[PDB]
Amino acid sequence: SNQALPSHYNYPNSLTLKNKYGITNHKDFTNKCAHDSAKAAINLRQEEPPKKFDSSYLKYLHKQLFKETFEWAGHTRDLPFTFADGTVGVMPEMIRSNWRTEQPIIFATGNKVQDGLKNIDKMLIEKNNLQGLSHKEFIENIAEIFACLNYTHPFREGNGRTQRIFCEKLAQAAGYYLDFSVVTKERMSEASITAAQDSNLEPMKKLFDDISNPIKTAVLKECINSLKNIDHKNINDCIIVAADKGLTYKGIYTDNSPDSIILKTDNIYIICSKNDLAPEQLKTLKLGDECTITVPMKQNIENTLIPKEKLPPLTKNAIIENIKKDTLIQAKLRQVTHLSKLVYGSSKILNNQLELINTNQKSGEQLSAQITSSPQSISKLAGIKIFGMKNSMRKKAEDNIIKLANSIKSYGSAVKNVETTMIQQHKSEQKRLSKTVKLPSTKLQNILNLPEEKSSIGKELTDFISSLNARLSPSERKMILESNHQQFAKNVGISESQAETIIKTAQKAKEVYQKMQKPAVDLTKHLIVSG
Repeated sequence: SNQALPSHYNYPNSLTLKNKYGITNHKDFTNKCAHDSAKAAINLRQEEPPKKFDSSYLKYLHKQLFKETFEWAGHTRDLPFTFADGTVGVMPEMIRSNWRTEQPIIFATGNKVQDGLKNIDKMLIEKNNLQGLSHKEFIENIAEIFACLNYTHPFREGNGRTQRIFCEKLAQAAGYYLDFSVVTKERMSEASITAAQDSNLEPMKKLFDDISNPIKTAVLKECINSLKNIDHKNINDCIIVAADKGLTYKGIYTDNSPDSIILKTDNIYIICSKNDLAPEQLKTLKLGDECTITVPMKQNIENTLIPKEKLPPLTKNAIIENIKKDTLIQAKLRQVTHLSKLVYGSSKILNNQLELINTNQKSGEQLSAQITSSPQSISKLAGIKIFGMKNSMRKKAEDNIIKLANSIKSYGSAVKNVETTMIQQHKSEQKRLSKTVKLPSTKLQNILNLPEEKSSIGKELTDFISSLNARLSPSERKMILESNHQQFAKNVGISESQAETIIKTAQKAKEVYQKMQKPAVDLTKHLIVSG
């Protein structure tokens, strides 16, 4: 039946679009089409941008992409197009269903396509191809243009890639560089769906901000490449965005990128640079927990090679756990539990009481006394006393009560001493961490960077190395020597790129300090130990 139908855009009873190649299998046709499309896109990106951006340039892009593929390459879907085969194709109505909601998503219909294009051109005329405009104006306008192009769906197929190239060249003209590879399939689809359904352009605006701002682009690209899965899901099937400075994000720490952390909020993942968090937070953060992170306007605001850590003061329950870890307390505890088993019949009987001493309640000789005078108060003493009988267990327990009390007193004294020493060590670590290392001066940095190489600057270098030795722990300095960037970043609480920067500058400082010095005036060695 001679007529104009959408079905004529495909081969009969087939998803394969009519093409010049002649291939009918959909798999082979898709593979060939994408293979040629990649080359066409590369060559198009080589070309210089046009003076004006309009519908005609988009048609040129589409034609150059699909010239070898589609007899209708370069022709809008709304315009009825005759095939050389004699058929006539039209696409007045286009719909797609978000699978999440199974709700209709309607593209432009009929001549509305043209209107959109016309409308677009008007904005691309008055707004001077989005040149000379602020960052925010450019983001808003390009988001509107891309969303209107997506809604228009001017070409039966291929409008996604042509839109990508058109926007890339337009931004290039505006001075920005766009990267869509850092855009997950889920994120792009969700932004497009919001725009098409609720006319929410804010997700699209954020997306274009992220792919136009190089720092956010680097953050997202780093996370995408390093991590191949998020929340047990493929990286593509996740909506991931970068954190914007000065805001707050309350989410769930789910994945640890080498230089970033990821927070989940309602299935949307936020990438927070480790370098935008204080070391105390990162040490405190534990994977799986709920967290609240605020993004600073500027890290290294006090430019420092190694940042400070404000060590939180010790918790009471943390004190209890630490003293439980201590091995002297463990030895005293095992002796006490042995005596408790002998006297009462089960160690656990006295455990509650032990816990009291841990919390500085009923502590010291309060329990010991209670053991000697009123052992029955805690529990029945080991053994039985029938008709006033004294079993062997009864005699043994009555003999061991005093040793139990003495062990308890020793345990309390040990707990007190251990707590005091623990507090002192924690304060010493706090003093070490409150130290800071200043960024090497520009001249010192230039010296350190130069490979060939060969006293005021020397004095600055010695001060820098002294700050290093003070701030760093011996273990961390060993990590410096062995170039253990991963564990160094773990210990000091920094991004691994920052950790590598620190390690390299420190190694250069050490070598330069060595080479500057040649003190052979005398070398005191082999001190006299015996006569």
